[PDB]
Amino acid sequence: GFTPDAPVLHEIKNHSEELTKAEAGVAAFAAKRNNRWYPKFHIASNGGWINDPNGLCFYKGRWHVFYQLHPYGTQWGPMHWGHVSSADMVNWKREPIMFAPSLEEEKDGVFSGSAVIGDDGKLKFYYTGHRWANGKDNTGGDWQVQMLAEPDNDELTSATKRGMVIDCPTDKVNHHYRDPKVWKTGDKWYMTFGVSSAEKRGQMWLFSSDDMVKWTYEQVLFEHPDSNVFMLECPDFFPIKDVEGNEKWVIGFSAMGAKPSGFMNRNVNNAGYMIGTWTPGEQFKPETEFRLWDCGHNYYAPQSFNDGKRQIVYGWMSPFVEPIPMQDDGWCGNLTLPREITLGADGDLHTAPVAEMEGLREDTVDFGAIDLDVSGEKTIVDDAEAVEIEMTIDLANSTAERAGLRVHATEDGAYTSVAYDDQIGRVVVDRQANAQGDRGYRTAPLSEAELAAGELKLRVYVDRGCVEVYVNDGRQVLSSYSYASEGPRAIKLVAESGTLKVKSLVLHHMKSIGLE
Repeated sequence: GFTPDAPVLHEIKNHSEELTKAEAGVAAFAAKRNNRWYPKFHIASNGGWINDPNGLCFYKGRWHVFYQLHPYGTQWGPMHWGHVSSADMVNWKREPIMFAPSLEEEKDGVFSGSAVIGDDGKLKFYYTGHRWANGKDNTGGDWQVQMLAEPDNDELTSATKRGMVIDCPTDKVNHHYRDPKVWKTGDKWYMTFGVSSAEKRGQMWLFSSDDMVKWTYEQVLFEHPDSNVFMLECPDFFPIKDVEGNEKWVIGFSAMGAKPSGFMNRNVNNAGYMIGTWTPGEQFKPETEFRLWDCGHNYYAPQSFNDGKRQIVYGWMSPFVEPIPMQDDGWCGNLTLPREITLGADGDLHTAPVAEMEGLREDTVDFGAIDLDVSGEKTIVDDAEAVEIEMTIDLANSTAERAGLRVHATEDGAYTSVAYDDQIGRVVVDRQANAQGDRGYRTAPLSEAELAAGELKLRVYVDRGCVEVYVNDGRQVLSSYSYASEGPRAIKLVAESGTLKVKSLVLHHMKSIGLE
């Protein structure tokens, strides 16, 4: 039917020729690139647009990060896989572009995919081949199958495509049929990817295999209960120990179509997870509500992987709202920092930065305890191009209705605010004073216990064109693009309508990761 016994290889172009063309476009963009907002310590392409993180792994002693790539423009376009690698997750290297469309089943795009280490210790790539249903533009809908590829060498500089391993029963689905993940449980290998059902319902399908090559359809692992959610992009599924040492399973997905409600689901599409249980042979049983991975303005398509001990997740900082000013600068988009997924006593995932991220610190500047005994502001540094701020707010002895940092504070009065908000009991990333971009604000919830702790920890990363705000050791995270203006970029401590007691504020200048 739609599960061939051997990979289906249909070569239509010369892959080395198609890769050469892609290297040209990216380099032509990198030569004219404007670095006003280009990240110092985030992964972006040297030229052109990127989105979903792909093929994440730790393999043969190196960290690997692939990503959806359009080598020929700063908007979304003919999809490729870019590639960067590192030995310590601090100093990164540029690699050859990994994938360009060269097979029939992928002629219109090499879509997102994953990497997993098989039983022989050798890596395998699983990715989606994209065709237009009416081979011209989006108007006809998508036509997507699942593909297999194997690396030519331990360094992952190139891979050999083996072809389609899972076809698409087009009459039984609503076009969308993409983004695989493969893993082993017990004696069986499994694959899931996102499907729009014939009734336009977002689903995660489940396949099984004995040999990772020939697959057999099992069932629908999960269907989103919201009829507005028509598709589940970049699905995730992994086991994790709760604080009792009992195994739970986390399901994650990038949901398309949910309507906003209050503070929730405000981005065009929203990524998140639920925690629950799974016994192979049954569906996933959720035990929590849907919770966002990241509460900020620009986060989507997260992919996680396992390094043997830790589950690590990257997100794409997705710009879904016009205007997108960085698209005038020869590039578009970067990833988050990698985050370690943990589950402890509060029943929820934390996603603090991986321990390796401390290697980004060039120095440490201790500003000590700061008190603002009256409403006002205090400048911490006159110019901060790429810094990390660790600060601890005394909630119990502060009266300020809103208190935190203003970063990217330029001489035109523009800034991004990162503050606790007592009228809503949340941490807020507010871009209303941004001189460019779509502005707005995003919020991260705080539990009743967190609000009653009398103390709030913020770990704020400031890069040239974005911010990442870790709340209470990663219990919540907000990542948003911050389009700073020209001139010095101050950072200020700001207390609004009351007092602010900061127990500790410490600054680290960030090293370059070597990709700019």
